[PDB]
Parts: sequence; C-alpha cells; structure tokens
Amino acid sequence: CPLMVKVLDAVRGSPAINVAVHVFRKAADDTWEPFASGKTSESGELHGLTTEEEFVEGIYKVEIDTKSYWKALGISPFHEHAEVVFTANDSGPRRYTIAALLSPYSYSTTAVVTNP
Amino acid sequence: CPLMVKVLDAVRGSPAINVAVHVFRKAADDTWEPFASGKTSESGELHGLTTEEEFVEGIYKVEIDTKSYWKALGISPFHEHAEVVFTANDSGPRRYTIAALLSPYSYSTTAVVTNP
Amino acid sequence: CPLMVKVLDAVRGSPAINVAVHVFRKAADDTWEPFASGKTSESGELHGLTTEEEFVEGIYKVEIDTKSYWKALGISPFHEHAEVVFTANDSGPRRYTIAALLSPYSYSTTAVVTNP
Amino acid sequence: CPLMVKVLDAVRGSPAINVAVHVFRKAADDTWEPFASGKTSESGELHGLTTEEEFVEGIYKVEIDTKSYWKALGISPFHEHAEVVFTANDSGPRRYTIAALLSPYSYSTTAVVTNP
Ligand SMILES: O=C(O)CON=C1c2cc(Cl)ccc2-c2ccc(Cl)cc21
Repeated sequence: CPLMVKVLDAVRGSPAINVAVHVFRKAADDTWEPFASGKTSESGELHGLTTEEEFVEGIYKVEIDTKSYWKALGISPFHEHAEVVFTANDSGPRRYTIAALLSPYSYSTTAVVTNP
Repeated sequence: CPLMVKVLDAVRGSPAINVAVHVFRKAADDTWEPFASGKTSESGELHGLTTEEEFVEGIYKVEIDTKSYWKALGISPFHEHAEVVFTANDSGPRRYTIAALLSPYSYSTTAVVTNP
Repeated sequence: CPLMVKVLDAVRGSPAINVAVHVFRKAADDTWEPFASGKTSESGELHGLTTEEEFVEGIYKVEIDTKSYWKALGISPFHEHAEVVFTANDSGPRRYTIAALLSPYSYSTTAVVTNP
Repeated sequence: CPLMVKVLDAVRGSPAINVAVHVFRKAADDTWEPFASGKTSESGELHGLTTEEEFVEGIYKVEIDTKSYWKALGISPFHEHAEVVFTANDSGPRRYTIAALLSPYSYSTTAVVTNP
C-alpha cells in the first residue's frame, strides 16, 4: 500500500496489461539496488510492491518496461523504458501512486500523493 | 456506471477536488443539449452521471471547468475549460472513463474504455 | 505571428501533417463566429491565421480535426476533435503557440505565451 | 543538428530556461558513459550537443535536471529528474528532438525523429 503503479495505453484506450515494472532504491555508494518488481494486472495496476516498514525515506527509481509492451503489440516504440526517479518523504501524504500514460513516441508520468 | 470522469492536478500531485463537470449531448439540430453534471469528489472522481438506458449512441461533450479550479488556488490559468468531444459506440467496451490531467497552461485527456 | 498551432503525432514521433484547424471567436451574443482556419504543413505547423490588428481581445476556440487525421491513417480514434478554448490579449497583445500531441485515445494541449 | 532537447514549463506556459541536461551513452561493459551536456537557452532549447560523426548507434540516456529547475522557482517537485532512454541510429542516422513538458508532480517526454 505505500507505493502503487498504474499504467495506461493511450493508443488503445485501455489499461496496459502485463507490463514489467522494476523498483530500485539508491544505495549509499550511488548504485541502484533492486527493491521490488512485478507485472501490471488486468487493470493496469501493480499493488503489493512494498510495505510501510521497508519503504523508508530515500531515492527510488521505478522503471516501466515500455519497449517490451509495444513490441508485443507489433508497434515499434521510441523509449527503452520509462523511468520515474523521486525521493520518498515521511512528511507528506502516505500513499504514492505512480501513473504512466504510454504512447509509442511519448509518455507522461504523474505522481498522486494522498492520505487514506 | 457507463460514464465516469476523473481529474488530477499535476501541480500538487493530487486529485482535483470540487471541479464542476458538464456533459452535453449533440441534438439533431447540432446544438449541445445539457445531459448531466456534477462536481468531482475528494478522490477527483465523478460517478453517477448517467445510466445505461439513457447513454445511447451519439456525440457527447464533457466540459471540465478548469479555470475556476485554478482561480480558487490563486494560479492564473490558460484555458477557459477543458473539452472532451467523442461518439459513444455500443460495439466497444461498455464503460468509458474520461481522465484529465491538469496544469495551468496544459492538460491531457485520455479515454479508458473497458468491460466489467 | 500572434497565433500559431503546432500538432505532433505520438504514435509515429512526427509532425501531424495536413490536419485541419478551425479558429472561432466568441461574439457579444455568445455565438462562436468563424475567425480563421487552415491546415498544418509538413512541419505540423500552421502559421498565418491572423494579424496583430485582427487578433483583438476575446475568447477564442481552436478546433483541431483529429478524428479525420487518424481515420486517414487507418485508425478509429476516440475523440471527434481537440478543442482549445482560451481568453486572448486580455492584458494587451501576446504571441500564442497552441500545441497538441495526439494519440488515438488521448491528447494533450499546451500553450506557450510570450510578450512581444 | 542530430540531437536537440526542448523543455517547456506547463505552470507558466513558457520555455524552461537554464535547465541542465546530461546525455550518456551505454558502453560495451554496460556502464553509462558521459556523452554531452549543456543548459537550455532562453527558448528552452539545447542545440549543439553532438555531431553526426560522434552520434553513432547506441543506447542513450538524456537526463533533464527538473528538480533544480523547480526549486529555483520556489517549488518542491516530486521527481529528481526526467530521464529519456532510447536506442539511436539503429537503422542509419536520424535527427532526434527530445521534448519534455514539466509540471511539479508530472512530466511528459516526447520524441520527434526525422530522416535527413
Ligand atoms: O508534451 C511534450 O512532451 C512536449 O510536447 N510539446 C511540444 C513539442 C514537442 C516536440 Cl518533440 C517539438 C516541439 C514541441 C512544442 C512546441 C511548442 C509547444 Cl507550445 C509545445 C511543444
């Protein structure tokens, strides 16, 4: 529940299903340490990545594997993957939803940060 | 349930709350006939606009009153309102969600069309 | 050039060429009067719609005929057209660039406004 | 000019000026080698990063330093930077324009690719 990813397909107007998502956390030596991963569900969502206890303050990267999604559809894409890099902050609202809207040569990403 | 609107604020990373939304349907003389309206909830969503029986095939317009949302925040905006104009089709998936992502000088809108 | 429209295609990563654009201006009786129209060039841009002298203060609507663009590429898109509605020149003359980035089931519209 | 970066500010409706941009290229050992860097001009554009000769096939990463841009405007944004990762020149030389549209809690990134 503190980190959710939602991915939509702007070409088909649908959730983007079965997209691989890898989360990393930035280590003290500046490398990216694997943190969590999964595939989006039938509703384009990936829940259950981490817990409140482990999602401590720090810098995280969410990679969304957009190229493999488009290739499966036979559509030749621009980006290798979409990247979302941010600092997790204890002060603000407690839930972070990372949304991504995908097109072959463009994507947007937005963070919705809310309280239950 | 066949038509839902969801609105997000890209400046604050939050749902856009208390945004007025007016839906129109295009009449046989080409004018826009009021159809439904409401304000987005605390989660940025507006449900309950119409029913399956009345949401027949035709051209609809969804106006989102973005200027009043930004003015309330003290932020001077570009657009008078965001407009979403589309044909409702019985053939495709049965639920239409119109999403809008708002910034003072830009917005995106996406249609997610799915089956329950 | 006080008003310029630029349209890009997010499926192909290219300018959206030969897209029809209609501009209207709200009259004192509340109707939308035809103001100017044209088609985007090879660069996806439409210049020459108006002059400083004719582009007076007002509420303008830029209608970008996105459905016909997609149909001619074999795509059946969600929206009929993208509309951009804004007050212009209400604090003196400005230059406006209205951009639209198109995908079949999504678009974004942006304005860059500069003071000559 | 085979690689050009353009950055716009969706809060102000303006070019995003003096944004730092770092370009990297993936080496055969998988590390990201520094390739070129610069800052956007008054127009929000960064030209002159590379030459046809140096811009060979490869996987490139364009890192746009959006956090520092917002902080200097008094805004505490969500993302550390926007990353754009793509394979270039894998079917011969192309021209690439990488655009980013920024808001505090959202960005979109787009590419227009043309064949000289
Ligand atoms: O939405 C993006 O990712 C940036 O796209 N917007 C673009 C863009 C994108 C590209 Cl690749 C080239 C030019 C523009 C442009 C020019 C004027 C204006 Cl007002 C907007 C834009």
